[PDB]
Amino acid sequence: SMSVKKPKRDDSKDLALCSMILTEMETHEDAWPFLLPVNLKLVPGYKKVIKKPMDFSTIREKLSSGQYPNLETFALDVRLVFDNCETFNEDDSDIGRAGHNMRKYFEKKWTDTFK
Repeated sequence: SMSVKKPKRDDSKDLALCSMILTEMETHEDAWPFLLPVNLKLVPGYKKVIKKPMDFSTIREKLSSGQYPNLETFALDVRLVFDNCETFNEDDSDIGRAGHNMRKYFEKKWTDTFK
C-alpha cells in the first residue's frame, strides 16, 4: 500500500525472454495456422464469431513496438490465439490439433522460463 512495497522481482530481461519464446513458437512446424491474421474476407463466420482475433505476427509487432506493458499481457495474447483456435476448430482437425500442440509447447516454455 502507500509507501509499503513488496520486494522488486527483476523484470529487465522479460522483453528479451518473451522475444525468444515467440521465436520458438514462430519456428515450430505446427505454427502455420497462427503466423498471420485470419483473412476475414475469406473465412466465413470468423469475423462475427471471434471477437478478438490474434495471431503471432500481430503479437510480434506489439512486442516490437512497446505495446505490452508486462509479461502477463503478452501471455494473454498468446493464449487468445489458442482460445480462438479452440472456439472455431474441431479438436479432431489438423488446425485444432495444431492449436492444442502449440498451447502445450508455449505453456512449458513459459513455466520453464519464468516460474
